[PDB]
Amino acid sequence: GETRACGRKLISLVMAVCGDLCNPQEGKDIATECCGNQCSDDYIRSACCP
Repeated sequence: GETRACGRKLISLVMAVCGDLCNPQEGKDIATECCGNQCSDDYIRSACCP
């Protein structure tokens, strides 16, 4: 079935918070804590516009 979704989940959940407005620049790290541990709107800022 579906595979893992974390780095994608970081840009996925923000795609609804940023709406392709900010930028998921280098998402191979911030998603290291949101894959299933720490997350938050503030964390999104550094994932969409750090």
